[PDB]
Amino acid sequence: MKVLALRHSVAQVYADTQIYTHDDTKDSYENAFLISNLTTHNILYFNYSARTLEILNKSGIAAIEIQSLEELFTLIRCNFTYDYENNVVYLHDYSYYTNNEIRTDQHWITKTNIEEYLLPGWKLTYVGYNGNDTRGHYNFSFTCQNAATDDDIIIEYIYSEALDFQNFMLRKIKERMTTSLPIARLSNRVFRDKLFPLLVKKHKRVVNVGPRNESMFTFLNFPSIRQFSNGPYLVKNTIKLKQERWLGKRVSQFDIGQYKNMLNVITTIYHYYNLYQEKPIIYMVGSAPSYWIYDVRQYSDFLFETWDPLDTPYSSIHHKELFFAKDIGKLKDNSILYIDIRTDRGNADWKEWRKVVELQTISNLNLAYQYLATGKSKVCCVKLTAMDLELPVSAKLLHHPTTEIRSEFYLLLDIWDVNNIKRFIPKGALYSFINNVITDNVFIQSPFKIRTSVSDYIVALYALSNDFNNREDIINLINNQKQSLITVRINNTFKDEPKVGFKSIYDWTFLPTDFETTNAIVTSYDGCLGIFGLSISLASKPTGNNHLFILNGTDKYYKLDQFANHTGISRRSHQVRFSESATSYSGYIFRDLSNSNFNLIGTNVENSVSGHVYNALIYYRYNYSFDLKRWIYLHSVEKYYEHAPIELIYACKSAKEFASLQDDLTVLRYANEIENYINKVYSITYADDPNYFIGIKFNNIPYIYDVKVPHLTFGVLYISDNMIPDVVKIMKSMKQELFGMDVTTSYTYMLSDGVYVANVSGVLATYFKMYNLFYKNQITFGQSRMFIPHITLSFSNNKTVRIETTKLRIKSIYLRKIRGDTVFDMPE
Amino acid sequence: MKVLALRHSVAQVYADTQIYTHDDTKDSYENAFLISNLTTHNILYFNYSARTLEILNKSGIAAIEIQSLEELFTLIRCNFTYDYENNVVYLHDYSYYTNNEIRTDQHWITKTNIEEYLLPGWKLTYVGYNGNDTRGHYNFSFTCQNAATDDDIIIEYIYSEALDFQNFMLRKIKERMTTSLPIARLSNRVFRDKLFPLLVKKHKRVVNVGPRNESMFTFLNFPSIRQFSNGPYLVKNTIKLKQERWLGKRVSQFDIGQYKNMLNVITTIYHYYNLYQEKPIIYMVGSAPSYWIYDVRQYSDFLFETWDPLDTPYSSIHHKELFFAKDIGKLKDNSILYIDIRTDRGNADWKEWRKVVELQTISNLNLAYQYLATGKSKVCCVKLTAMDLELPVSAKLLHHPTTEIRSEFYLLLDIWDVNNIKRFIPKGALYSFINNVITDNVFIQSPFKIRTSVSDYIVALYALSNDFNNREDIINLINNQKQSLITVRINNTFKDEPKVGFKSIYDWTFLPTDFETTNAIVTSYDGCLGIFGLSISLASKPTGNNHLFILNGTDKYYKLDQFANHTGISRRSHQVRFSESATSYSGYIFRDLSNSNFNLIGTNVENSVSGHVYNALIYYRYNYSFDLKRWIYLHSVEKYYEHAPIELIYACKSAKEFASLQDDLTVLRYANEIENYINKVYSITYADDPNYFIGIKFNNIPYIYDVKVPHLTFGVLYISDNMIPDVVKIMKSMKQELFGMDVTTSYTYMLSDGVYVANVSGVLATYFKMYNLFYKNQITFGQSRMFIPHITLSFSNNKTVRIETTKLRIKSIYLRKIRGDTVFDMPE
Amino acid sequence: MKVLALRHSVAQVYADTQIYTHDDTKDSYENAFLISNLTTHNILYFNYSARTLEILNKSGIAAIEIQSLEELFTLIRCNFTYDYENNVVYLHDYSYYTNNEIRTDQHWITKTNIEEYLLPGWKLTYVGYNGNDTRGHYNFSFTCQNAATDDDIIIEYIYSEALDFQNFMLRKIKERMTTSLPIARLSNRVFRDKLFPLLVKKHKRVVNVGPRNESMFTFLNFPSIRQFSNGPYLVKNTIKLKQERWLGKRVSQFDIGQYKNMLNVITTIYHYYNLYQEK
Ligand SMILES: Nc1nc2c(ncn2[C@@H]2O[C@H](COP(=O)(O)O)[C@@H](O)[C@H]2O)c(=O)[nH]1
Ligand SMILES: Nc1nc2c(ncn2[C@@H]2O[C@H](COP(=O)(O)O)[C@@H](O)[C@H]2O)c(=O)[nH]1
Repeated sequence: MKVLALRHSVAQVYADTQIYTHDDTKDSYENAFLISNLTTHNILYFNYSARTLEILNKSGIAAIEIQSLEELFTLIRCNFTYDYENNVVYLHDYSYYTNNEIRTDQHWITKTNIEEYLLPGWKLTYVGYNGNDTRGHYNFSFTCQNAATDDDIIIEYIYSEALDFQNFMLRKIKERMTTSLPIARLSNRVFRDKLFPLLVKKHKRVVNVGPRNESMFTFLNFPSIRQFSNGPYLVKNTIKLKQERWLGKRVSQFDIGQYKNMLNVITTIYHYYNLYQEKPIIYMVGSAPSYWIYDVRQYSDFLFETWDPLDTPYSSIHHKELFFAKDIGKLKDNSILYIDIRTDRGNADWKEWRKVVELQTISNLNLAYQYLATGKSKVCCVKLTAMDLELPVSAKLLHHPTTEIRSEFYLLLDIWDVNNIKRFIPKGALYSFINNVITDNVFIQSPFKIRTSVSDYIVALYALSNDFNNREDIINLINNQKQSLITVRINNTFKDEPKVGFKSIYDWTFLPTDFETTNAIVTSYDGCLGIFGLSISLASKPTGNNHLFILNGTDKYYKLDQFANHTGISRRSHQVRFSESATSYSGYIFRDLSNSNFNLIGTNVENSVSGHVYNALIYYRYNYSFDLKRWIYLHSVEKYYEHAPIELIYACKSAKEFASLQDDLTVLRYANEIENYINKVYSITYADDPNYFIGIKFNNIPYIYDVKVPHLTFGVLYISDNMIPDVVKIMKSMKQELFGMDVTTSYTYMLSDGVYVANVSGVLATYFKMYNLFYKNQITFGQSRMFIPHITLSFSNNKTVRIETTKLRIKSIYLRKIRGDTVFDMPE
Repeated sequence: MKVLALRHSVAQVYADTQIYTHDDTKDSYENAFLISNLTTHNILYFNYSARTLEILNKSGIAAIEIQSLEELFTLIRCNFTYDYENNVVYLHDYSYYTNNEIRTDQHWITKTNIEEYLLPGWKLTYVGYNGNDTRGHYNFSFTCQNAATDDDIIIEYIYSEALDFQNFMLRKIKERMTTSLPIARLSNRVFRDKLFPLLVKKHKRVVNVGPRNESMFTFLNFPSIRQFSNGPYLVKNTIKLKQERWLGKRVSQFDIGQYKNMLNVITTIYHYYNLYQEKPIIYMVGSAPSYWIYDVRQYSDFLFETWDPLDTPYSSIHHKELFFAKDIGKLKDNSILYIDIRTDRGNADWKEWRKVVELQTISNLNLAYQYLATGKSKVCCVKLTAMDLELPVSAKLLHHPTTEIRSEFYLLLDIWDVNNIKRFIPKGALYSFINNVITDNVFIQSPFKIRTSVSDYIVALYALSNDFNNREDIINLINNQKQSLITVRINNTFKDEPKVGFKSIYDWTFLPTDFETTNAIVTSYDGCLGIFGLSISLASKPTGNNHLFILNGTDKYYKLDQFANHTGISRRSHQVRFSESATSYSGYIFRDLSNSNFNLIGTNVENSVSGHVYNALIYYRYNYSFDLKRWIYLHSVEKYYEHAPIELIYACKSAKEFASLQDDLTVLRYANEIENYINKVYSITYADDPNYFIGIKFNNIPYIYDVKVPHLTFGVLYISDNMIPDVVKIMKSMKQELFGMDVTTSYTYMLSDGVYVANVSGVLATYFKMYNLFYKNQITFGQSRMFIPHITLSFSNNKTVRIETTKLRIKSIYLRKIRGDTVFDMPE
Repeated sequence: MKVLALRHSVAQVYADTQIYTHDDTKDSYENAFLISNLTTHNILYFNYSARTLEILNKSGIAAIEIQSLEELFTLIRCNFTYDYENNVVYLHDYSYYTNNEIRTDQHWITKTNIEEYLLPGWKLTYVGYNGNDTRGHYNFSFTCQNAATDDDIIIEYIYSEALDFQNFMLRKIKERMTTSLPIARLSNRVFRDKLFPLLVKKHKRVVNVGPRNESMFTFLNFPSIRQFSNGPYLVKNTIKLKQERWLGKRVSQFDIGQYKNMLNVITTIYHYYNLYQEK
């Protein structure tokens, strides 16, 4: 939506493409509301106050100050993510292709030969995390940087099994200049970066579920988190594999040895974090060039100590040019040891040189056992060729990709992988692992058992919703659990399909109303950006991979008009009402017809009902950022605004009817889901065949009438005959809000056959309040019909006569017994 | 789109929902273009000239003057159709439901009992054609009236076989306040009203194909038109029907006798128009109340002469209260006779009263034959019960609906239906016609044989495209034919589906490129509104029942920038470029990558190619109002603007690539459809391995270089050695447009391996003209590659160096022989 | 699958359309197994023992004895349901249309004017439950009767809001001679008839869920069952309804007063059974 707030005396409207203008000083949050229901994508907000920007930025709507026009305004056009507490703009613009470069955020790729393999004239540069080395280009009122990088192209290529690179990047560079910017994907690395370091301090613990190599680096300075994912591959499960022979396969023009050397270490550490919430010393041998070190130090600071003949530019201590051979007792315990002692064949005979590779492998294991023989908290990660070896069963294999597959895989070990566990593995049982099994993830820790906990702050962002997880176990994990941040997918389709996918995998799909939480928000992506200190410039789409977010047990459940609020509620309706092929009164006509006020749709300008909810139900696909359920519970019990209980049912009933004609079975369910939850948090009682009624007499009715005493039957009630004395309290306590309300009549109509009446206006708000004061005093009041206030005139069938809006005022009020000869109260 | 032009000194921007503002005086044509590529639906145009409104209104964009704010501006919000030559606004607002009425445009329904059968409190009123009796409510700078009526509800109900009316209207009134305004359907009755009376005078003849009861009244003052439709039902085809017995069926609460009495006459007339191109006297008997007369006189003026005992309010001469019995020679020939001599049973015994009904029927036929025995040009339409009768084979039966089916059907006769043609029909062969066959259409004239004609101005608006018509015959009717106005459906879907429908019937679907017309427009609905004097406020949707319109042989083929012009061309692109999830340079990057200028996408701000067409190809679903084909043929031969031939191929080639990734096989076809039509109206030749070239030398190159003589190879050509003397004309005739063009260089790049070059800018427009000048002199010039102008510097591989934009100027120009030692021309 | 067991010395293979033959004495249940994995729909089983037929009939495979060829074999071609303990064949053949009749199992429709409203020449007759008045036509080694009736056409027409009957039946009679015999639907009324009376005497208390007017008559001699279904419409829920006026609507050429007079009583009873397990 991208609100751009411009200087009062310096501000221009030009022939732009998606620009509305807004300017007012009515009330701060009412202004932000009126903005947030505006249609277009780019809005100029000419005279402003900081609090109107606060509310929007809190609502996930990116709203920012603009002080100048030449570059501060033209470059903040493009889409972005805004941290509204440190005033940093994370742009997501792929217009940097124009000066003919790609850009990464990993230093190691710069030292490859890759620029030989890019298209002619292109380069890569500006290597910083989130583009934090971009900010040197711009000089604004705010800090700014373009976090768009092409990590996708390079990393997918490695996992792509394709060999021509120019063909590859030319394909993908054309995909972005064709298809939609995936913002929900780029804003997450921003979100993840600030999401954990505050969460860890606030709760003192955290568990994450399903981390992928999106987060290879997020957690390197967080030992005290415990991540769970797909389990590892074990030596225990090589016995499955069919035998196979050397397969010389090349899948990368440019050498990516530094990438696996980075991953195998990183895997080794998250393992060490899994066992001992700790963080180690990191010894190394055989790995000099190590341009992947500087990538690591941008996140967490580790002590790297290396033994290699060649240059290690990035380390604390490069101890020797000798490679660590048997001086092994000189190591500290709190450690990991990464062994990559190797060789390179020259032109020597492969059949005889193979003998050398076998002997190193025997040695490299002897180093591993002697390491793990003495001290506790020691983790190894050792180099192996594919030959017959005696390996521990419970150990974990790794084959992160490389330049080319030529018979080697790495093994990592723990202290208990030595304690009397050993198996013999044949040769071709390893090649069968090498050649077909690519390791996918450095996070090889055990799966998350789906059950509630009370010490755990559980995060689960894109791990659950998979079809293979028990639906009810995740539901109960969400309902019967405090302390979390869970994400699940919304049922964004019609005909209520419970499982939705890509023709590869299906995922479980939810509505908001699957969950009877106790104190929790259930909002969208943009809403939770606001909760955690962020705001985004692009709105969510009605279809696509939208996801419910669920915050349990948080400080912000009571702060309703701040976070996950009624912002954005009517944005799509206004499009339908005025523009997209309908009359402006379409919603004002339908809901009265569907609630049996179909004779009268004149007074549907004002005094209609079913405001917030009817929009929340039929356009949930757009505005599920508004947690409807949280809105209702906090008005059951006053913890601004107030509507009657009755109005919410009519909002539900009309959405059913609407979804019936449309045949949108998902709204139709969602309407059923709500209305019996409305009848849950509070009951509703109906004096269907009442005994008493509240009546209002007037001085003079400016119409023709044959009924001997015209009156307004203001409401009916069914009570016991000694709760009159506490009904009259309310007759008394609001006597002037009835004498003081603008009763007006302007016309006659036909309420029904043989019942010719007037219309009364301007009274309902008092009628809705009265309903609530009788309510909490446990007094029945009102019928299941819609109370349309009317003054009876005659039992005939006549013509609607219009007069000027003539004010009527109250003779008296009275509480009358139906078919009785006496009353007991009448204010005056 | 609804352009609203506001007063200069009286004009307000407020917190509205779909408002851009535009204001400029750069150009009249160029301003309307910039408007027409604006996104939103409602545009305020603050300072204006009449010609900018003319162009838009001519482009189908409704653009109107606004002089005041209170009601002239607030009520012109809603959608409408505008006749920009008489300044009449036809609104299409269904907000008249609020004062609780429906509205018709047929006087006869007001005299029914229907208001007993409407929902309680509702009425019907304001009965005028197109709402021409609405204009008394509004006092504006323009004439105005709300042509929205509820004829749908009433007429469908009659053809609906449902009996409860309150249930019916409540259903349909809720359909409109739910679903999209069918603006295209509503604007046609406006279109049809002014479409024919001018067309008839201009060509002196006209044939229409597939008229429905949308047009019961359009043609009543047009004898000289010859309509064709589904043939009639004949007595000849009762021999099929199984025997059946009396079926007492009631399908209308309210009496609709006046409706069939209206239809049977109207059928009788269009028949008489079919036989003789003249228009009759219209005698009647048995039909007094005849409140349907006033409906007829609002369109065409006929002489009605009636014989009935009861009151005929609306007629010329109600001759007698006796009903026309045997004084039959006293009738004029040029006539139709409508017989409805009948009775009404009281409480008499149905078994004996039936004998009376039989005798009238014998009499009513004797009247019919005695009528058609004497004079020529006489038609009848007679009342019959279902009994065994001796009927002419070739006669035509009618059972337009009624209140209730109780055994009667009407028969119409022509002069040749008496000349020795008679058959015996059994009783139940008529009930089987009555009870199951509802007549659908008063237009019972023979079908249109699908073949070309040269005297015929053929209209065909929504009759063709049906799956049962031979596709090629309608194609050839469109291609091999002048003098017409044909409509066909567009292939608005993807994966190139040739036939599309509603799961009831399928219809043939076209692209614009199915047709090699000679002088014809192929545009949208809104474009042809402009051509005929109309403009509409709502844009067409990318999917839905869009239809190509085809105007053959019209005066407006050469007037390109007026009608069916490049208006609206980039509206959807601007949405994609800036807002809907992409960088603004996305289109500027893709088309260079897809045309092998992928090394360089820096100079894609300006000097890119493929402007109009690439947008016409991938977003044809939005902007098929622009006839791409007409645009190209009129630039092949100059009959403002000019682009080279080369640019159009690259526009086509890139749309293919675009549609390949997307897998939109319809653009992919449409690209193939165009490019070989580009190679049709004009050839393109390529000096792929040339002999000569045009070279340009400069004073000094502000770069490093190792080539001994840096030069711009401005273009290459393959010619004979004695067409040098007419090549040199062109260099001489444009020597200063080369000396006078802003040659500039700003950087170096890699054109290819071992070719390090500079970039030249600002020259291409002269290069494109030069290609055109050589072209028509039949000289080869240019290669199939894209000519990216470059100055060679060195045969190495180096780094892009940026400098300030430094102007370079021309030493000389020269025409050089490739690997030769001499030249023969050099300007200076 | 329709196993037809033929006499040893009297048995013929002819040029038939879906016939395998099987004959062996290996082992009783191994033989039935080998049969039950045979492809075709009609199987001749030439020399047999009763226990091989028992197993199949217990397996849901209809397997029956055939003693003669002229009519006991040619008419047991068509599809059927077999009660293998009382040896009754419930045929499901709609070939009775050929002698130009429909057939019901409710006596009241015969006293209407409906034969004025059938297609010319047709009639209705043979009104018995499950066609239990059909068995007078056939003289077989087993009891037999054609339980195919056209209750669908008549009852749907009443619930159809359509008024022309000849048009109606001609439509539906053509649906059956077009589409597949719904056997899983016709065999249930057989199933329901014997399913409950034995359950009742075996289990002291029973309850049924979602009965429809398939079973208007199944339960009339079972008070001690407690059926549950969609709740009633109450006077309590008229307050919803919009006001409306007399609507004269005719949806049945022939008078069906006897049908509602039957239903209103029957409703009244199952109610009385619901309150007081009584009759
Ligand atoms: N009673 C009530 N009315 C509201 C509330 N919010 C908006 N409205 C009404 O709904 C209108 C919405 O205007 P719109 O967004 O359709 O232009 C407001 O102008 C106001 O009349 C609310 O919270 N409570
Ligand atoms: N050569 C040429 N360029 C055009 C033509 N029409 C528009 N353009 C270019 O395309 C641009 C379109 O701007 P946009 O509508 O994308 O903001 C114009 O500003 C102009 O540079 C045309 O007819 N010929």
